[PDB]
Amino acid sequence: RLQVEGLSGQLEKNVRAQLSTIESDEVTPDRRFRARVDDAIREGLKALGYYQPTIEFDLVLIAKVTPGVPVLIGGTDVVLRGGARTDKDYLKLLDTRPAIGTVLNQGDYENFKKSLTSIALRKGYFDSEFTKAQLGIALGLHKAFWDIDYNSGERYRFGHVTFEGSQIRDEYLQNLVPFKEGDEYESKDLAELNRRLSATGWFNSVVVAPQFDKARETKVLPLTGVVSPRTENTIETGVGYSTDVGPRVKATWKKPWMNSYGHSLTTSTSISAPEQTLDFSYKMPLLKNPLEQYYLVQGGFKRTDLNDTESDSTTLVASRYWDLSSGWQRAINLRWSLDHFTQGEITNTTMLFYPGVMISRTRSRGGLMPTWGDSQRYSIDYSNTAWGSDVDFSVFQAQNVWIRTLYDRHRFVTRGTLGWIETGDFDKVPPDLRFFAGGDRSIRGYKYKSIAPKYANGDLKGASKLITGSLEYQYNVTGKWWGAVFVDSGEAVSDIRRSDFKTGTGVGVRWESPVGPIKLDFAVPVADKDEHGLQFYIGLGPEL
Ligand SMILES: CCCCCCCCCCCCCC(=O)OC[C@H](COP(=O)([O-])OCC[N+](C)(C)C)OC(=O)CCCCCCCCCCCCC
Ligand SMILES: CCCCCCCCCCCCCC(=O)OC[C@H](COP(=O)([O-])OCC[N+](C)(C)C)OC(=O)CCCCCCCCCCCCC
Ligand SMILES: [Cl-]
Ligand SMILES: [Cl-]
Ligand SMILES: [Cl-]
Repeated sequence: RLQVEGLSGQLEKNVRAQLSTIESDEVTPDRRFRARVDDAIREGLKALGYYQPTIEFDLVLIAKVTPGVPVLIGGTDVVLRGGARTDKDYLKLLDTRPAIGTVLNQGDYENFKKSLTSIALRKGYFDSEFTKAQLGIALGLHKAFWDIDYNSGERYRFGHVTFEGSQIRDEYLQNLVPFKEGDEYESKDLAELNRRLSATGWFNSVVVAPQFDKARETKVLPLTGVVSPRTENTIETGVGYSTDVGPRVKATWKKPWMNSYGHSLTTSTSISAPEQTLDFSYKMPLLKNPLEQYYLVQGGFKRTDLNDTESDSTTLVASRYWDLSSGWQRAINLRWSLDHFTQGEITNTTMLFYPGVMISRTRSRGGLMPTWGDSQRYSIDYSNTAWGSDVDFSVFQAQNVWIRTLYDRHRFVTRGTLGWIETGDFDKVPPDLRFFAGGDRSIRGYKYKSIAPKYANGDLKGASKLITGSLEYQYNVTGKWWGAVFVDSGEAVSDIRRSDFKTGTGVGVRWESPVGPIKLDFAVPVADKDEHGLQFYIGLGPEL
């Protein structure tokens, strides 16, 4: 074992980090090893300014180190040529230089050099060169002097972008170029072009390559965006199980490009004992803004046989979307639907036609089980008999998911859902538009959609208002395995002045499996004389 002495602050920290690279307690020499320790100490001290120390050993081994005289900064001379002499980023860097008199750190010199080189790369100074770069160390004066003469040249500007291998018409790609021809080069614009192209889903691969062979004389940099068409068909499946609903299967078939206009088609189905759906979604990007703006035409079929609800539904939807890179989506919707249903003893055929608006956003960082993220969705729908709809109503909805991680190991998932349907003919409203609570992602511990007001005969009727929330805490026990504890609470009522909150609580497991996060929850109803017994759930739940 070895020990130091004679170092006060950071000096005793850097030396300790330098010594913990060679093995201490070991069968080793006593005049060849203490020569290895000596070289290390002097190197850690040299980096912090002390060039002329003194070290000496006794016996466990101890080493009396003395810092000695430090070399100070005598001059940080730097001259800049080209656009750098007047460039704000280069000017800003010149202040980072260490003041005269301060103790020398060799890291500051080489890092200043890295920064000169880094800014040139970022801002397109592709003719940048050091004409001089030297650090003079004068031990006689105990002074160090920079001497850098750096010539950046002039900024390169963007040329034309030529695309290769695209199955999509070129005009769509040109309208995704975030810069104008002639704009001053900026590295993040290339990154943004790559991002935008990839985000369309049109391509298997995207590589934007600058053509330096040409831009040497003109200082105008043409780009070549070579792409490969996306796989024409993709099929994802998914399976889940819950004690109340039973097994559940989802499958989606994506055709991320249907033609050279960049249209895409998604066919989806969700199958369980009580509910079955089949949906189609056809997307048509607008030429002016192919990524941010598009039309959606959706058509769907649904069948429900659940509790006191029997229903079959058909719907068509036309939507106009405005998406932002910030994550916000904004849409105007126009929905038509036909619903044949029986709720309790009430049977009806209802045709609806109504517009609506939707605002949403989803953010995520950390992968499939994100460490941080959130999702928000707010919508308003308005049906009116004046334009052919069978029922007058207004539906307001809001939902939130918030995910945050503390100290790498403590993950908090918070959810909240609000729903309000205002109408004077509730009996004609299809069950799908009414509110029921209970079940996973509603109130765990209660049966799927079992919570709602009832007809006089005891049959479920559905609610005109919905309020639910959940607090969940997860702890990363080991590796990819987490323990979870949660409480869910909410109500589905038709008179908000008359509360009837139901609360469920439970514990669970989470596993970051190769195919994504797998959850397992056990849950019971809390303080309910009418409801007892454990519900459990297993699946690939998304959280957000
Ligand atoms: C709820 C959904 C409602 C359906 C909405 C559909 C709306 C469709 C309107 C637009 C049609 C496409 C316009 C178009 O561009 O047409 C031509 C296009 C080919 O053009 P191209 O220049 O690539 O030539 C080929 C490439 N080459 C020249 C290099 C060889 O052909 C195609 O897109 C043919 C494929 C289009 C099929 C769409 C199927 C929709 C129905 C799904 C089922 C829903 C049931 C409820
Ligand atoms: C590659 C795509 C894979 C899709 C998924 C594969 C099939 C998964 C079946 C899972 C069934 C287990 C759950 C179950 O028990 O569910 C029962 C359900 C209806 O049973 P039920 O009416 O006798 O009584 C229903 C009412 N009660 C039970 C209260 C009396 O079963 C059904 O709906 C069966 C629906 C079968 C659909 C056949 C495939 C069409 C896919 C087209 C679109 C694909 C786009 C990607
Ligand atoms: Cl268009
Ligand atoms: Cl809608
Ligand atoms: Cl009814």
